[PDB]
Amino acid sequence: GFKQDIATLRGDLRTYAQDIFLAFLNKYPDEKRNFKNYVGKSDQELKSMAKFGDHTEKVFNLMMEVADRATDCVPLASDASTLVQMKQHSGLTTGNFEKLFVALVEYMRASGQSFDSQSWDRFGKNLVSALSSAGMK
Ligand code: HEM
Repeated sequence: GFKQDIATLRGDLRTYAQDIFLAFLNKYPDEKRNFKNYVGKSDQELKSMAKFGDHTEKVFNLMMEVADRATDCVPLASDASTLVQMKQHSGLTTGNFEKLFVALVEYMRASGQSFDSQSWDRFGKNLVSALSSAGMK
């Protein structure tokens, strides 16, 4: 289920983080507009770029923590407040996070593996709701 999925993802976090974040950027190419540097780069090149490797790992490191602290796929309000109040996320709306999670769920559906994709779908909507409540536009 959801908790085992966090363990599966953490077991190979660099590869899963890169694969899911590339799935997000390829599904929603307009999202690169938050990432000027990423324009005109294939996947294997993005994987070569420091701000990409670095961002992508910190994203999934912190998302796995938020997932781990959740009860029944409902994140802590504190984890939502902390994401909203990150200076780097100033330009972001809940729409950015929704799309990440849509891409994550699609990725899990398409994998060979017994991910609990419905739990991730709920986790994504519950995180979007929490972010709104904590003040994200
Ligand atoms: C659960 C989802 C996410 C988490 C946990 C997260 C976490 C973080 C963290 C920890 C940083 C700072 C990392 C560092 O300084 O090394 C950061 C920066 C940033 N995040 Fe996010 N992020 C998330 C989703 C997003 C999304 C969906 C976008 C855009 C669609 C985004 C755009 C950025 C940008 C532009 C920066 C700073 C510049 C850069 O990416 O290099 N983040 N994020």
